[PDB]
Amino acid sequence: QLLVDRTTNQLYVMLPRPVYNLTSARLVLGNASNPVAVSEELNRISKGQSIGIPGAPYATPTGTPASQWTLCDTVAKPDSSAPKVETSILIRTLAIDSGVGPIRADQGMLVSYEGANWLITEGGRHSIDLADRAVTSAVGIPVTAKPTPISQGLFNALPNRGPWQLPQIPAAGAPNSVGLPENLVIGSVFRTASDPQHYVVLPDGVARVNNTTAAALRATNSYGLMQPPAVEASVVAKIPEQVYVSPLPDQPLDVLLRQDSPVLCWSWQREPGDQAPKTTVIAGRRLPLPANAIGTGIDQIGGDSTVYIEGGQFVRLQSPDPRVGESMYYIDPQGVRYGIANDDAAKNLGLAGPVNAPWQVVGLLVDGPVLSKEAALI
Repeated sequence: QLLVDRTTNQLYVMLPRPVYNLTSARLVLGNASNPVAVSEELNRISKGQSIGIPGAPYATPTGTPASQWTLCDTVAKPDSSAPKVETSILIRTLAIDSGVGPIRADQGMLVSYEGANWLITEGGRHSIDLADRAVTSAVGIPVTAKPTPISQGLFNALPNRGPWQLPQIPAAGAPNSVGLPENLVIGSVFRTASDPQHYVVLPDGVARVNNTTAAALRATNSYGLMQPPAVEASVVAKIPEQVYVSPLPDQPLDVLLRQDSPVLCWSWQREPGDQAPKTTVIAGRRLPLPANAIGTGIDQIGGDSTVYIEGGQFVRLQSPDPRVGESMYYIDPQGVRYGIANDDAAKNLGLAGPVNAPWQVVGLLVDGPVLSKEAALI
């Protein structure tokens, strides 16, 4: 039995005692108890000690589940001695437009993390050794390029999709044993007669190669071979086929500049059915949001993150590590993570149907206490 005080707004739970919060009183009774409007009936009677969790939220008001979970990285000015980064965690439906849209397939950005340069592309990130000057010239990074800083939260979210390093050619500099003209050396490139194709020379044949990789292969070695020589369409068939596993892209990459693109976001959207959440990479002038919501940034007490959440959430997280299972977490409207020990206890708060949220974004939220029946008595 729960009694709401008329003027103090204090809650008393009766079992065989006052309670800090409505969550604490609903957890202990084993049911989502609506409190009676009793004030002289408890103030004139016996009192006790304050039970319940203090760190827990007052109530658990879930709203419509959030469509997108997004990490946003904002760099006010790249041209600085040491630039500052502001992290925004948007747990709401995103607003896309001409100013802030998702990055194109042939588009990327340069970022510096822990004294290393990374190249944030469409689906992830790649380790670029900016000293590999010929490679950066083939990809499209200008000589006047400079990387900017990037958040740890955003860096972990962006999948590492391998470095942009040409694979070493084991018999480099050796003469062509395949029978191709003596000008062609092993570690060289050949062109052929709509769109022409480039081939790289290897010890046991030749392999096809995109323009970015052909450019970089010639610029890193050359071997005195000015311009790629032409080969017929037939002479290449007698020579065997090999596969160069070059990570470089086909079209040269347009490098976004932070002075034009001050916000870099990564976004996760749970999809229906057996689909895999759609992860998009977004860049722009501002945060991907409507103007009306620009003022509601909840600065996190215990974190360098500004939370733009809309209503409470009930979520389930599945980690790929087997030693880590799957966990339910309640997120209040302030954007604070509160773990839930079990299904029975989730039913005592009126929380049903936890939706899937990412570990990438939910891990960055401040972790408050756990909503267990056992943890109330303290």
